[PDB]
Amino acid sequence: MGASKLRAVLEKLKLSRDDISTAAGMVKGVVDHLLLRLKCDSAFRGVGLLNTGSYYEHVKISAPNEFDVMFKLEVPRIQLEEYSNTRAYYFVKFKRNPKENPLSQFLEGEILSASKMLSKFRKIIKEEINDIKDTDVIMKRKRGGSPAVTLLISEKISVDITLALESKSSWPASTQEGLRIQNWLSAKVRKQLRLKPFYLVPKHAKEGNGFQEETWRLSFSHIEKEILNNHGKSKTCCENKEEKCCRKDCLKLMKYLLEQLKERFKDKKHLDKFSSYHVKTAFFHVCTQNPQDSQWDRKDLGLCFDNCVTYFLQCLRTEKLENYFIPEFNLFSSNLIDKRSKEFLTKQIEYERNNEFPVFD
Ligand SMILES: c1ccc(-c2ncccn2)nc1
Ligand SMILES: [Zn+2]
Repeated sequence: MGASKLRAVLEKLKLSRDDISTAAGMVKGVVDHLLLRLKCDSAFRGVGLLNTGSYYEHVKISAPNEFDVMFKLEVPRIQLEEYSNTRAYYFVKFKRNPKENPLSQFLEGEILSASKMLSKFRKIIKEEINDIKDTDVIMKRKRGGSPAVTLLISEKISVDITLALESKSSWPASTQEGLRIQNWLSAKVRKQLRLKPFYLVPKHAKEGNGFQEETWRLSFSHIEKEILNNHGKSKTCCENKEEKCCRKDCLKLMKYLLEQLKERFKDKKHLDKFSSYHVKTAFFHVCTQNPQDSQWDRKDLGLCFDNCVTYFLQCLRTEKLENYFIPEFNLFSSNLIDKRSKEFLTKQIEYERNNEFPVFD
């Protein structure tokens, strides 16, 4: 494509940081008061803020009125029960025998109910947003699954609040062959990263005709954040002029491509199933394929970008996009996304690439 064109796109994209940060401030305030009022309840005592997502990864673009926050909650001594070889969805039981468990009320049998937890969560949040008349914050009717609550700050800002269980235990076995960063960020880093906790968000699993509503999906957004904000083989990568790479620029460009394409065909349902996480996952795989900083030279911004696109396209055609942490978990399976959508997105991206990306202007 050429470096300078994409770079112009990146300038135009860079112009929104001030506004996005300004809204992020208000979000921060509201969420702060919320968490302050949430820790009162015995069930959500050890609840806290989890600073992950596009904003904290410094890759959020062109959506200042939309934010996603995650609330983490420490669940000690838990036992995970894998659902139907899905490798990613789990039942949360408790290995702890005493009734000292603060989540006993949400225990539907030996298994911890996600429905009860989410219900109490939404209830407490509703009461606490009703309690405050200082700021103009209102909840929203239930729609999505993983985004538990949806808030509206003033009558402009929109915040998606997600709840996540935190486990300081060692990661599930399905993550064993994942996080292939050995040749990129070193085995040492992979080793110390796996010593960090893992998270679980309430997400129902698709069987085909019905959905299991009492399951939890693995989450490693903190690991994604760490990797993105420390992305080079060199520790001083992007800390001086001679060591400037174009990884994050490529990620931004991909995210922007998908956003613009989703916007152009928004009156249909073809691209509704695709999200930024797909793009990010593909990006991480490309990073694994090209572990050297010299393969991400600034002047090569064009080629690199194409690389990403190319790989993404491949994932579309072969209907295979492995989760970066859970290899046997396929984000692009026919169960999750139908062939027609993938072929449509392939068609569009290929057109764009064949005509110097007119969607970038
Ligand atoms: C954080 C954000 C999104 C996701 C996800 N999005 C779509 C399909 C599967 N996972 N996972 C983690
Ligand atoms: Zn770098």
